[PDB]
Amino acid sequence: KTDITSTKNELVITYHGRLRSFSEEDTYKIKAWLEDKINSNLLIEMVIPQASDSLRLGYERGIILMKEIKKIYPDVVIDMSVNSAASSTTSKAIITTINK
Amino acid sequence: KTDITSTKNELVITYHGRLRSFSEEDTYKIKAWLEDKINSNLLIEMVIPQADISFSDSLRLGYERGIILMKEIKKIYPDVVIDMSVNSAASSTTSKAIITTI
Repeated sequence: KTDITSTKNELVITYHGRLRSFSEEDTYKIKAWLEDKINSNLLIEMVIPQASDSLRLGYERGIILMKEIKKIYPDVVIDMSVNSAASSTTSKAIITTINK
Repeated sequence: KTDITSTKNELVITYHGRLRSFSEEDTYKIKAWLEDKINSNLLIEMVIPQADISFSDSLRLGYERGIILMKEIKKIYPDVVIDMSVNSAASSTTSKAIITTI
């Protein structure tokens, strides 16, 4: 259900359902996207819908995602935020590269 | 040692330790800052420095502190609407809560 799509410099996770670990397929996608990213810092935006449960889910998904990225690049520089969207009804994570 | 500093426009809580809540005195400071805010919405940004190892714990601590802070604000100002945001950046040096109006 949760969907991962990416281009050269942007990876977008669109969450669906309950708090989940990443599937084996999602782990591969995130790993495949990071393979060429050794020299990139990462700007991560956790975006949740507008109105505590949703906020908590955004924190927990941010934790999972940090852990996932850190498995590949332990010394990765991350800046990560959590914010409500004006109106999306979607929870998502956007990763942008900043090349170093 | 949790510290509160403010101007008319902005109040910043700098947290010490792992305590989630405030002294009686810091509660009064917050209440005094809110007194001319009855005609305002509020924005809170929880700022969470990055722990090398135990970032899950630090991150959950900021979540919990924001629960308490919103609780304390609404004690004073029951109908206020709060926009909550979180930032955990590499450059973040202190655990703090920034409060602004609108």
